[PDB]
Amino acid sequence: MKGDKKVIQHLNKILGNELIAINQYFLHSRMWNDWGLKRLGAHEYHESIDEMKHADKLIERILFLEGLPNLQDLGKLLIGENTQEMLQCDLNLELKATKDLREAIVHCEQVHDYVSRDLLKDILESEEEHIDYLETQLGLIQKVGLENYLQSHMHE
Amino acid sequence: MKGDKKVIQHLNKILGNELIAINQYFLHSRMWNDWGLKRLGAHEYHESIDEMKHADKLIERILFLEGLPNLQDLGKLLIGENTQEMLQCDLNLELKATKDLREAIVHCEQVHDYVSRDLLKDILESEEEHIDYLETQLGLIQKVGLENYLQSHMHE
Amino acid sequence: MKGDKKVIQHLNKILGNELIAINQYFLHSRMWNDWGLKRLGAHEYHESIDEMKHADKLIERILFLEGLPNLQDLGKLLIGENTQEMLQCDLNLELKATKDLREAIVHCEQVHDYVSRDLLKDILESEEEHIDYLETQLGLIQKVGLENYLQSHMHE
Amino acid sequence: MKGDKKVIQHLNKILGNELIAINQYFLHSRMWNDWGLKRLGAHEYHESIDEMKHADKLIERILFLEGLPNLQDLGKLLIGENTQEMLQCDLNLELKATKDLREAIVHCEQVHDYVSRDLLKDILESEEEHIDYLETQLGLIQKVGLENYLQSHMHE
Amino acid sequence: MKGDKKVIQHLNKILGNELIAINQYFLHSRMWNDWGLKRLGAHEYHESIDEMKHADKLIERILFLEGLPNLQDLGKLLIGENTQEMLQCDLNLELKATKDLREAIVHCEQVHDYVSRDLLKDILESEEEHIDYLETQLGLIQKVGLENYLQSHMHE
Amino acid sequence: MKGDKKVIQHLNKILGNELIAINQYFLHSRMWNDWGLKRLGAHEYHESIDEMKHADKLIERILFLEGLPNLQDLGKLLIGENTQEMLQCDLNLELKATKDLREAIVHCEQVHDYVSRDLLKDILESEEEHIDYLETQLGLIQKVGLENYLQSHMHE
Amino acid sequence: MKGDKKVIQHLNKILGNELIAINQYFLHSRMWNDWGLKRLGAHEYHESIDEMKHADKLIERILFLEGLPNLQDLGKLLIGENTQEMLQCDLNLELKATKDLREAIVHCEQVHDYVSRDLLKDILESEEEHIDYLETQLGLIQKVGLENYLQSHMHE
Ligand code: HEM
Ligand code: HEM
Ligand code: HEM
Ligand code: HEM
Ligand SMILES: O=C1NC(=O)c2c(NCc3cc(Br)ccc3O)cccc21
Ligand SMILES: O=C1NC(=O)c2c(NCc3cc(Br)ccc3O)cccc21
Ligand SMILES: O=C1NC(=O)c2c(NCc3cc(Br)ccc3O)cccc21
Ligand SMILES: O=C1NC(=O)c2c(NCc3cc(Br)ccc3O)cccc21
Ligand SMILES: O=C1NC(=O)c2c(NCc3cc(Br)ccc3O)cccc21
Ligand SMILES: O=C1NC(=O)c2c(NCc3cc(Br)ccc3O)cccc21
Ligand SMILES: [K+]
Ligand SMILES: [K+]
Ligand code: NA
Ligand code: NA
Ligand code: NA
Ligand code: NA
Ligand code: NA
Ligand code: NA
Ligand code: NA
Ligand code: NA
Ligand code: NA
Ligand code: NA
Ligand code: NA
Ligand code: NA
Ligand code: NA
Repeated sequence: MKGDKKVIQHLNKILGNELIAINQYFLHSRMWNDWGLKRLGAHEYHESIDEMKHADKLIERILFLEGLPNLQDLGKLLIGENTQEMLQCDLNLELKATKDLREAIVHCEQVHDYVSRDLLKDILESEEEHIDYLETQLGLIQKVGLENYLQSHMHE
Repeated sequence: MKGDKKVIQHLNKILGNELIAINQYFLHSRMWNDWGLKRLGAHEYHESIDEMKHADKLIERILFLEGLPNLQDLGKLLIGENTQEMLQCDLNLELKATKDLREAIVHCEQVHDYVSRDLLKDILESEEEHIDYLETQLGLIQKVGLENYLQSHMHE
Repeated sequence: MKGDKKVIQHLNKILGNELIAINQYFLHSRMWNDWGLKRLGAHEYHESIDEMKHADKLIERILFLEGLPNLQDLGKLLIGENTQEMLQCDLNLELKATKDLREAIVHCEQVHDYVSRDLLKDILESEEEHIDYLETQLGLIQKVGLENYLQSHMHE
Repeated sequence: MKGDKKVIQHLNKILGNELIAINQYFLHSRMWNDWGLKRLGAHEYHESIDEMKHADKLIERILFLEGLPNLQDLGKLLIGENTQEMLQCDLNLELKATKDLREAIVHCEQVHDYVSRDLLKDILESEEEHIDYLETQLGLIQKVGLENYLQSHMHE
Repeated sequence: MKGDKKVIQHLNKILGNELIAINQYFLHSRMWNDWGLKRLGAHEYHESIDEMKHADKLIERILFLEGLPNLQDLGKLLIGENTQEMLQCDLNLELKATKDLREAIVHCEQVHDYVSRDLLKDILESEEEHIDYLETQLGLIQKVGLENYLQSHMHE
Repeated sequence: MKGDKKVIQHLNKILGNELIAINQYFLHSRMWNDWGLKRLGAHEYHESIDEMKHADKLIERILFLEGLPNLQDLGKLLIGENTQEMLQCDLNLELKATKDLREAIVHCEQVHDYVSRDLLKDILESEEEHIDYLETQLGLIQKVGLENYLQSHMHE
Repeated sequence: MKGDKKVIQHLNKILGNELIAINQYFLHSRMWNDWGLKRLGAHEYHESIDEMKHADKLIERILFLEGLPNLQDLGKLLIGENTQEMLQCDLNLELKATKDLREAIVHCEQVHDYVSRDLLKDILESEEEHIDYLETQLGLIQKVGLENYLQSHMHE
């Protein structure tokens, strides 16, 4: 079904954000596991898988609309070097991702692509859940202290 | 069955205290959950449900006694700004509530409304259990430190 | 995640309506049980629980958006004196609720808070189901007669 | 297998009656459900489904006999404005349907299409059962009164 | 609950499209079965049932909104004479249906009938899934050839 | 445990090939699914997952050796426009990957990193299985013809 | 089957290292249990058993190759005096073990004793896993602090 060219461009932009997030979260997961923070490692692994599932749905939608999914142009990964910075890097990425999701939804609404809008709304709900998790973890570091926060994430 | 007018007034006063407690405990529960202190959030949620069940019984008793349950007047919620204050706000409310329960029981006894006394005694037992929990949490903060206390309430 | 101030005010307004409905439906439920109309009491009890669940979701969203949920202000309960009036009181409350939900959704759309819109739309779907239930009960009273209508709601 | 041209015309007339009945019974079902007469709504839904099954068999037989099943020409639906009228509308349709079935069977017998006759006989047995149901309900309205009759069909 | 007059007109227009699709798909299903292409026949039967379920939901919504569901006016069925035409006839009908769904959603949004919009959006998702299936079948006829494509749809 | 710098560079080169293959095979999978060739889509999906698992093991090994896994550089994806070209693009990538695996094993052996050698040997075994699959599919297309080959990959 | 003399000497050197590790890890295990650090005690017990299993396989190989397994000569145990030192003592022993394994594999390869090489490679993989565990524990001490680290290893 021929889709709106600019909708397809938005979908490819959201896809690109998901492709960044997949790799950033996967690497953060394996860094945390390497450091013995296996509860963080496991949670971040599931965050990466969730992004993989969003990217799948976006690829499938682009193809149905007769566009070409762009899996080639990988943007900048935000890789932290300590737990607090890794969480902040994930949060910064998610905040960019939700800004792009909102702009894409606006355009879907204007050209009446209501199914594309609904997919993007579902993705946006998942990313706002991720923002909640991230903001909460950063708050917990402040409340319980870094050493306790890390201690509580050693064991899965 | 026509009940004593002042018994009904006493029951409506206890119900008013329970209505405050429901909302105060529910809000504290959701604040703790938002902050990631999910063991506190869950325990406080169960406190709120317990007050809901007490309010239900009071409403049912008032109607059997041919009175009008007062769900319209809501007194002042005591909302803390951090974990220590929230626990103290709950404890301050509970101590007011047990004072009012004791005065209500005195009056039921004097007009021979022994069934209402028995209900109020059961509610009082629950409120004293809640006081014990609250006093114990405040003591633990002193014994293990606030940071450890909070750490121990992150995970259910 | 910092939300739009006016979204939060709308969410608190909706929460305010839900808090009225919780108490109004709970009281109506217990009145109907006291009168031996236990099928009405059970159904109205589940309406009250449904509003509690909506209130929970709203409180949770407000906190995520870094607002203060308002559980302190309780508006006017509409309590009937007989079954027909109680049903009409519930219907009047629900018509106000859905008007306010629609205005809140307009605003969420304008500021691109698509997740708050989606929550409010789900609540609106539940309230329209409640409106259908209430309109249908008032119509059944006309079709079968008040005495038959009440008879059919004696046993659960 | 080439069928008799007039048999196929008869089968298409029967099919035409079933297509009216499907829609008429389906709309009546959903009207009764909307009014809270769920027992009537459920029963009328099952009547609609049964006519769908008859239409299916007629379509299949016509195609086997190398005719064109007419799903395009929808005759007049008889929709009532209250329960008694809806039942009477269904009954009037059924009495027309059984008259056309009998005429179709006469012709099948004359041209030795005994398999088409057997199918129409089975459909006719179903339609006479539906007539029994409808006549019985109209008789019950008189025997128990309309208010009781409707009361007995509120709940499934 | 009194609905917007033009919403109701749009819902009846969507319903009319569904009623065409029910009959068109059912007839195509039974033609394919008659030809021994039972896998196509079974799939097309399920498409017809899906349209039956959408029609049901639209009828229910129109009645709740105090409108009259139009099951009397049946538009033009697009019936093909071979597999390739039957699939293209279904796709042509689906593309008109989605145009009409988009225009209905625009109006629902303008008058704040967000629950009707949500219903139409769900139906639109189902119709886009049907378009995907249909476009894919026409593409497979090209990629595997017509004889293979038909061969692969003989047996369930 | 600090690893040999050139081993880590080889591991990152292998990881780079796996990252290309993940995306290429995932896109090919979803292209085949969009075209209705779901058996090809499923098989190619499982090849993508396999490469994901290889990439995971490489990331973990590089971190253990105190290197930085390179998930930022993505080389050129080879995306075909039809089934034969897609298979040949996968085969070309695999043949580059196995060449690079062999050079890396030579260097692991020279510096006595026998565990890295063993991991790369296991990956090489998987890639030679993939080469077998691809070469075999290309041979089958020649033996049974493209139309039959695609027909046999329509259904899982 | 008569083995290479120097291969057997290498196997006996590896066995010598395993015999040290068995005793060193078993004593550290029982020290940690005595101190109430039972999670460390259990984990170190399992490391000791793993070394027992490697020693068994080496003894079995030496005897097959017609050599005499040396269980008489026990080298210097590295026993720590606190948790940090004990983990470091284990790590120091493991790093010497892996050096000796690599040198043994070199010789096995040169004289074509590929089965002995394979056994030593499997042991080497286990010892590198043990090095990963130890380095990770020493890193956790730095990140969570010694008091938290020990706290986390009190209970199993
Ligand atoms: C650094 C790149 C990637 C890594 C390291 C990676 C890793 C993984 C792993 C380890 C799994 C679990 C497999 C299993 O054990 O069953 C997985 C699953 C999956 N991946 Fe990836 N992946 C990557 C990229 C992608 C991309 C780019 C996509 C889509 C475009 C994707 C889509 C999926 C899907 C759909 C699943 C299945 C999840 C489920 O339902 O359980 N992945 N990935
Ligand atoms: C007059 C005030 C209230 C009364 C009398 C009341 C009563 C009840 C009762 C009897 C229950 C079921 C307990 C059980 O299953 O044993 C319940 C459940 C619940 N209440 Fe309330 N309640 C009130 C107010 C509230 C408020 C203001 C909230 C705010 C969120 C709330 C949230 C809940 C929730 C989330 C449940 C669980 C429902 C479920 O998932 O089953 N309640 N309430
Ligand atoms: C107003 C038009 C129609 C409506 C609203 C309607 C509605 C329905 C519904 C809701 C179902 C059950 C779906 C489920 O399983 O949940 C159904 C089943 C069915 N319909 Fe229809 N339908 C319509 C027209 C037709 C027509 C015209 C035919 C044949 C030409 C037909 C044949 C069938 C059959 C064979 C079944 C399955 C019966 C069984 O359970 O064995 N329907 N219909
Ligand atoms: C201080 C010296 C040692 C101690 C305290 C020790 C202790 C133990 C214990 C407690 C068990 C498990 C007993 C059970 O509950 O079944 C065990 C198992 C075993 N030990 Fe030792 N051991 C020592 C030395 C050795 C040596 C020198 C060897 C071989 C060279 C060895 C080989 C084994 C084997 C093969 C097992 C079987 C465990 C399994 O796979 O289930 N041990 N040892
Ligand atoms: O919280 C409240 N509890 C109440 O009973 C109530 C109200 N009662 C209405 C009423 C009902 C009867 Br039957 C007889 C007299 C009468 O005034 C009105 C507003 C708020 C409340
Ligand atoms: O219903 C109510 N919801 C509320 O948030 C609330 C109150 N807030 C206390 C508070 C908490 C924080 Br943290 C930051 C500021 C602040 O004022 C007080 C009374 C009643 C209510
Ligand atoms: O209700 C209807 N039943 C029908 O068969 C039908 C139509 N048939 C199309 C057709 C198919 C073939 Br193969 C050969 C001739 C032919 O006309 C067209 C419109 C409406 C209907
Ligand atoms: O397709 C049709 N949908 C309909 O509602 C309908 C008809 N309705 C009769 C009716 C019922 C009521 Br209650 C109120 C007004 C009213 O006119 C009659 C013929 C055909 C149709
Ligand atoms: O693909 C990537 N793999 C990575 O490790 C990585 C990054 N690492 C940050 C980093 C840099 C240095 Br210098 C030392 C330690 C360190 O953690 C940053 C961007 C992209 C990537
Ligand atoms: O650790 C030890 N391993 C051993 O095999 C061993 C000993 N074996 C004596 C022996 C047995 C045979 Br059969 C053939 C030759 C031979 O000298 C004696 C003392 C200590 C050890
Ligand atoms: K601690
Ligand atoms: K009666
Ligand atoms: Na939070
Ligand atoms: Na956590
Ligand atoms: Na506790
Ligand atoms: Na009573
Ligand atoms: Na109704
Ligand atoms: Na009822
Ligand atoms: Na009946
Ligand atoms: Na045939
Ligand atoms: Na397609
Ligand atoms: Na198929
Ligand atoms: Na195959
Ligand atoms: Na490590
Ligand atoms: Na540990």
